[PDB]
Amino acid sequence: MDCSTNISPKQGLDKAKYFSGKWYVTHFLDKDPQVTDQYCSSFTPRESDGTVKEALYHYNANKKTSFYNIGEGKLESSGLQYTAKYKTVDKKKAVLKEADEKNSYTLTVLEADDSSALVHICLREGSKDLGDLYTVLTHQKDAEPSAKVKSAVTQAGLQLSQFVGTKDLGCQYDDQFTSL
Ligand code: HEM
Repeated sequence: MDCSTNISPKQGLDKAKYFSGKWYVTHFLDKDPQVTDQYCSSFTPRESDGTVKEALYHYNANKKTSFYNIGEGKLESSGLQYTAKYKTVDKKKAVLKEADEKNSYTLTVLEADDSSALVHICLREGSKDLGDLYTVLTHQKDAEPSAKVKSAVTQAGLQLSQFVGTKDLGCQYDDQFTSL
């Protein structure tokens, strides 16, 4: 199960609303049913003159482990979308593994406002895709996305009822790592 070839970013999205503060994934939808583990994630994306760099955190709620990354790539000209290479870092942002250039993720922003966002992520490791991942984001963990962001979910052809809500997973975050 590959990522969809029909994802496009929303036009006219204010990149300012997206490359702001820290995001928490409040809801996620992974199209690949072969997965078991559920995750929490938070990240802090930043942009300058078309270059994006972001600090990323995952907590595996099933295995109770965590990992940290730094992603970097270039904004597409076309709309609010980038393919990043990523390194693996520790919680102090020291590099553990430099980027494997055969791996990337492409993040497409589908909606963004002052409180909330919807993005699609296609993670690729070499040959293999992880499959489509949609994440509803908010700045305040365990907050509800805005009506605008909820509408984007439906307009992406999805149903919010099918997303996993992270606020009930027993997530452990590292809010030190995502601040600034
Ligand atoms: C709750 C939301 C998320 C879920 C469920 C999820 C799920 C996963 C899973 C299952 C993996 C393991 C990949 C493997 O085993 O090789 C992974 C790794 C990864 N994810 Fe996510 N993810 C989430 C959020 C995000 C976000 C928001 C981003 C990008 C901004 C992202 C980027 C990555 C990257 C770069 C890896 C590391 C791949 C590697 O180690 O080579 N993820 N994620």
